Amino acid sequence: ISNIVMSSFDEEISSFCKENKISYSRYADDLTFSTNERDVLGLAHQKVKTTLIRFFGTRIIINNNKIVYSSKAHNRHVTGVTLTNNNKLSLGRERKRYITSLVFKFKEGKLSNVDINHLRGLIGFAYNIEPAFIERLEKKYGESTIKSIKKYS
DNA sequence: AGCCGCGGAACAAACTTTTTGATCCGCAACCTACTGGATTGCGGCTCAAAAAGTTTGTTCCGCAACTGTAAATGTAATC
Repeated sequence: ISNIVMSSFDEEISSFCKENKISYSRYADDLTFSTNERDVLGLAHQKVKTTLIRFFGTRIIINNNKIVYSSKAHNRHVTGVTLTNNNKLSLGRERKRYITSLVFKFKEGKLSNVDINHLRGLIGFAYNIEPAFIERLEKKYGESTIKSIKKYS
């Protein structure tokens, strides 16, 4: 129902974004606008504000507190996924090192069974965002290391 | 989505602390010796009167967490 209530808004905003070389996406309420041209996002913000108050009405409004700008100069994220300056999709250095530290500690056998499920979930999740990271772990630590958590007993 | 008591506020009559515009009264001046008229004039001191400065009793304004039959759910992450 949350999707059906916002269907014409999405179509019109996509049509507007197509003409200005702007990419559109939306997860429930996480509307992210991205572009390659410089100083065009103001027009996109004005358009989304004026179309959110015309079809769907004055019912919902733009949170004028969390409107955030970003570029390659600073950190850029789209729903948990970190976009690198080299045009790559990764989790982020902190998580990237946390997972590898945990999988390394697995080999030394100094980890309790509580966090074994933590590593199971984290390795399983590092297949839906970055399909590569586990391959890099295999390249560094080995297949024998990875194929012990995914089928842990 | 509704609106509890609490405490500032926006107003508005009363007190209350000075700004102003005369009036006065020593008080040295004349004038000549000295109360010189039958005089003025001049600067501190005081007077309510009233345009300014608080002080205090009343009236609305706003806002929070959750509501009456009602989910413990192996791991990670999204709105």
